[PDB]
Amino acid sequence: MKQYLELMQKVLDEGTQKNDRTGTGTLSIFGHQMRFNLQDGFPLVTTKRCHLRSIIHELLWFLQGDTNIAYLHENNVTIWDEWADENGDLGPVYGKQWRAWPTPDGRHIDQITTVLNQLKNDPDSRRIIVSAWNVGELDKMALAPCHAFFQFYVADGKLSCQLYQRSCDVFLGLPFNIASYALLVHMMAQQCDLEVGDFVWTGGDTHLYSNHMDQTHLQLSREPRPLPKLIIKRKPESIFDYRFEDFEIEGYDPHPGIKAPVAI
Amino acid sequence: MKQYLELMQKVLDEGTQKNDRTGTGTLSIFGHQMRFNLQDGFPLVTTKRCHLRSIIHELLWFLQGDTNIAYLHENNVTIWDEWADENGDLGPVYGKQWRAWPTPDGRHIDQITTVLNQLKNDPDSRRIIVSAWNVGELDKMALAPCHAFFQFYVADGKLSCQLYQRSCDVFLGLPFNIASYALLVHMMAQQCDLEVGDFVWTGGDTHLYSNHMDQTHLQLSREPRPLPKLIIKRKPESIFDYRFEDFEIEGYDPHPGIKAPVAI
Ligand SMILES: O=C(Oc1ccc2c3c(cccc13)C(=O)O2)c1ccc([N+](=O)[O-])cc1
Ligand SMILES: O=C(Oc1ccc2c3c(cccc13)C(=O)O2)c1ccc([N+](=O)[O-])cc1
Ligand SMILES: O=c1ccn([C@H]2C[C@H](O)[C@@H](COP(=O)(O)O)O2)c(=O)[nH]1
Ligand SMILES: O=c1ccn([C@H]2C[C@H](O)[C@@H](COP(=O)(O)O)O2)c(=O)[nH]1
Repeated sequence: MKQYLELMQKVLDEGTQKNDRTGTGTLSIFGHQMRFNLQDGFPLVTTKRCHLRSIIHELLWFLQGDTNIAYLHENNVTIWDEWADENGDLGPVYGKQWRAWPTPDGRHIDQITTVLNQLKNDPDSRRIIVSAWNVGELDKMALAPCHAFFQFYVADGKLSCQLYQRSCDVFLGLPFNIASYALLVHMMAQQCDLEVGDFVWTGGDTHLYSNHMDQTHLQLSREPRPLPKLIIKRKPESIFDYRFEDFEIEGYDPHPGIKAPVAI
Repeated sequence: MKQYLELMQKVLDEGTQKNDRTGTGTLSIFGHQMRFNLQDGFPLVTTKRCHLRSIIHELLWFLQGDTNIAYLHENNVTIWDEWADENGDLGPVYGKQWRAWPTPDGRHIDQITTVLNQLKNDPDSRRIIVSAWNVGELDKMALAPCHAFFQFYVADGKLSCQLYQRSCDVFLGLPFNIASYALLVHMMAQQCDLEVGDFVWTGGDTHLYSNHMDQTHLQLSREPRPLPKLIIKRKPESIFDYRFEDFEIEGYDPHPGIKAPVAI
């Protein structure tokens, strides 16, 4: 997509040389922002083939509050396998915070229901927010949340959402993350009888791994194709009752997939 | 400042009509981002006079973990008076989360010390973060945190910081908030022996109250003056030992102050 390639070119042109915790080199900038008007089309990158399969399953899994990889195994989704312990536990990651943020006084807070209520009953609110950044639980997570925090906003019948992403692998992670939140905006909007507005992506440490330079140059040689259209085949009774088969993408004509490796 | 007037013009040109919780009308956009290279000068707005007095006292108060207005009363700082109860308690707002975020297991987490340690011992980290968004404690706060969340970043000897601000009154609040975090970057950087990089400001609901239109038009008629320079007169032993008198601003030549009213 224009915005995504622009970010990619920006990091090449402006990135400073920066290592990760493994010591793998990156080119890195700090602070970036992109906007996707969801009425223009579903923002799934076209300059390489991306599959929605794992994105949908992972979102549904988040929404269930499940932190065990079992449901992903049931569907042969393996993207969380590298972080899971021997019983398949990830500690209190995304799903547990979204659906059951624990408080000092023994409660478990369902931030998804909170936000849905707020969107229906108080759409002007400036605090419609879900955070996964539970400071006291970071140590137990297999991973500190990358998409840390998000806010919704309603104006003129349209639902928007902004994500803060503390750390972004622009090549491997970003296309996935964008489509993931865009999906959630479409499900949220449907459940509240709103149309879709903007997904605004904000990044902290926004980087390209040095071993992704050939792929980056290749993708930058390609022209964005028209955006696909998301189809929701069915309207469920709640945000928690979406099924995998509810979602279709039409008009997805991507250039070919490109593989990118990780160091260990 | 260029960036600040640009935002102001943007909200006039692009804001949609939007009420707050009191029902006061605003023009509002969602999602914006500005960058202040702190090496260019301290980003205190010049197109109206702003005083640093209350900004410094409030930051020092935040850094102490104090949530009672008593220390601000000692210095006749009254900006939190409208929210304080009869004993002057604000509930568990900023200071308590920064310095003593409470966990389900009975701990109190000092996020400022955490972040200082990380900046000194692991500056490549992509999770150097302070959050005030403690979901379980929102109900007890006199106010939900406006500056919800912030991340630091080090590259090339330079400390940067990004703030996520869920809600922004561009006319009254924004100049204050910018100078506040810019100050904290200068104190942080000093304590870690780094130079200063960028302050990146990111906003959610970014708005102008309709009863600020005359002031807005007036300020937009003015030309930014050169940025002032922050002087730190002394180097304290820690981030917690700054005193009010440690700070001076040089070369501050602002156009005249402009008053803006609030509805009740
Ligand atoms: O390797 C990663 O671990 C994850 C960290 C955080 C994550 C994921 C998710 C799905 C799959 C992996 C990860 C996810 O939904 O949130 C990773 C995480 C984040 C990104 N990113 O683009 O920021 C890229 C890679
Ligand atoms: O009236 C406000 O209450 C506060 C909300 C959140 C706040 C403050 C602070 C100082 C003084 C007031 C407030 C502050 O440091 O954080 C307010 C808050 C935030 C803004 N803003 O620009 O977002 C403008 C006004
Ligand atoms: O009586 C109230 C008090 C608070 N809020 C919510 C929505 C407001 O947006 C937020 C208070 O902070 P602001 O975002 O409005 O600045 O809390 C209400 O809806 N009603
Ligand atoms: O062995 C480790 C594991 C984690 N981290 C910190 C810094 C990393 O930036 C972050 C892991 O997430 P990333 O931001 O690196 O994606 O946690 C380390 O410093 N060392």
